[PDB]
Amino acid sequence: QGITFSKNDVEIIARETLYRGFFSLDLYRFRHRLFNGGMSGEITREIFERGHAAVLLPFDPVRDEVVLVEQIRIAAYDTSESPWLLEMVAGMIEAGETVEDVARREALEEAGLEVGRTKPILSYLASPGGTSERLSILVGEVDASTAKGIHGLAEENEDIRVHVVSREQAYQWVEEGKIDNAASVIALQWLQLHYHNLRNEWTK
Amino acid sequence: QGITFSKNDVEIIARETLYRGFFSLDLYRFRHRLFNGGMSGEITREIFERGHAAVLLPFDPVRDEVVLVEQIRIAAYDTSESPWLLEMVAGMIEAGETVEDVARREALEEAGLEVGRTKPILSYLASPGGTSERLSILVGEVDASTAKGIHGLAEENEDIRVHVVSREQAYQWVEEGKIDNAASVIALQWLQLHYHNLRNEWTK
Ligand SMILES: Cc1cc2nc3c(=O)[nH]c(=O)nc-3n(C[C@H](O)[C@H](O)[C@H](O)COP(=O)(O)O)c2cc1C
Ligand SMILES: Cc1cc2nc3c(=O)[nH]c(=O)nc-3n(C[C@H](O)[C@H](O)[C@H](O)COP(=O)(O)O)c2cc1C
Ligand SMILES: [Mg+2]
Ligand SMILES: [Mg+2]
Ligand SMILES: [Mg+2]
Ligand SMILES: [Mg+2]
Ligand SMILES: [Mg+2]
Repeated sequence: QGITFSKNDVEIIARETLYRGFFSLDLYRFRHRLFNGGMSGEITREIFERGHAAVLLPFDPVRDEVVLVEQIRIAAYDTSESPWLLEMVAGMIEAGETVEDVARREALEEAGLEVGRTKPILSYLASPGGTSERLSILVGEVDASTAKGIHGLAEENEDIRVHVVSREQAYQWVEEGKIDNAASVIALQWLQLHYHNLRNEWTK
Repeated sequence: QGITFSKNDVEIIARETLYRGFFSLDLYRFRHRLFNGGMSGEITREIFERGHAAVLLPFDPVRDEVVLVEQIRIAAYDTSESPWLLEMVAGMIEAGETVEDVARREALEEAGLEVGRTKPILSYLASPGGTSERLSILVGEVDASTAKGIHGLAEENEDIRVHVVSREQAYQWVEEGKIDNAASVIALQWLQLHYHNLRNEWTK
C-alpha cells in the first residue's frame, strides 16, 4: 500500500531559471520510472519557486473562538467577489528559521497576538503540479479578547484587520465559501475534526 | 460581519506578463484602500498564472472507499521524501468548459472511472499571495471495484496509477502526512465531516 516509486527512481538532470525576480520560475528537466516498467524520456515542467510558509490557526480554547486576519490578495481578484480575504496568520520561512518562530512573529505583527502552547496541524503542498510551495500549519493557543484592530507592517505594504469569530462561525464561513483559501480551509476543517480533544487538552 | 472592502476599493493600474511559456508570471500593479482610511501607494506583486482546475474526489458510498491516483509531481521533490503523490482526479478547465464536465472527463482518463452523481465540496484559492489558481472540488459517485490499473495520457507524459483504499485509511494518511497535497487534504477532510450523510443520500 502507498506510493510506488522513490527518489531512486527519478533523476533531475538540470533546472533552468526561466524568471528571476522577487520569486523565481524554474524549468525542471528530469526522467523518471513509469508504472509500466520503463523509463520516461526527458520531461520538463515549469515550477513556481516562492519559498515555504508557516501558518498559524489562532484558537482560544477557553472561549472557543478563532482569530482571522483580513487583507488584500490581488491574485484572488479574477475569480473572487473581492480580493480582500479572511485568512490565517502566516508568513515566509527564511533560511535557518523554525516554523514556530515564524508563526509567533507573524502572530504579533499581523494580529498583535501572543501565543501560548502550540501543536502541529498539517503540512501541505499548495499546488504541486506547478509550485514547490509547502505550508506548515500550527494551532496556537491565544486569548482572543486581546486580538483586535489594524496590524501589519505598513512599511511593507501589509495592511491587516483582525476579526474574531466563534469556531462554529468560522467553519460556517468555510461551508458558505466566505473563507476559501487553502490554508484557512485546511486549518478550520482540521479544527472541526479535533476541537473536542484540543479544548480538553488545553483547559485541563 | 465579513470583509471590509470590495473591487470598487482597489485600482489595478496595469498587469505585465514577465514570462510566458506553458504557464505565465504576471506583475500586477495596483493601489488599494487602507483600513485606517486613505489609499495605499502603488504596489506590485508577482503572480503565477496557470489557469484554474476542477478536482474530483471519487467516493464509493456502497463500500465507503475512495479512489486515489498516483503520479509524479516533481515540484514536491525538494520538501518530500518522494515526488510521487497520492491525489484526487483533477484537470485544467479550458475555455467554455464547466467544472463538472472536466471532473467527469478526467475521472475517465486518469482512473478509468465512470461517475454517477456529483455534489460540490468547496472551491478554494491554492495560495493567493502568489498565484491566482482556483480549484473547484466535486465529490463523485463511483464503483471502486472498477478502479484499477495504469491510466493517464502517456502521449502527454501523464503516467498514473490507481489505488483503492477505505475512506478511513485515506483520512489516516492525511493525519499521518502520507497525503499532503491541498486538493486531497481539503477533499478528504470534507469527506470525514460529511460521509455519513453522503452515504445515506447516495444509497437511498
Ligand atoms: C497534456 C500536456 C500536459 C502538459 N503539462 C505541463 C505541465 O504541467 N507543466 C509544464 O511545464 N508543461 C506541461 N506541458 C508542456 C510540455 O512540457 C512541453 O513543453 C510541450 O509539450 C512542448 O514540447 P516540445 O517542445 O518538445 O514540442 C504539457 C504538455 C501536454 C501536451
Ligand atoms: C517585506 C516585503 C514583502 C514583499 N512581498 C512580496 C510579494 O509577496 N510578492 C512580490 O511580488 N513582491 C514582494 N515584495 C517586493 C516588492 O513588491 C518590491 O518589488 C520590492 O520591495 C522592490 O521595490 P522597489 O523597486 O521600489 O525598490 C516584498 C517586499 C518586501 C520588502
Ligand atoms: Mg539518487
Ligand atoms: Mg501574512
Ligand atoms: Mg506578515
Ligand atoms: Mg490528477
Ligand atoms: Mg489529467
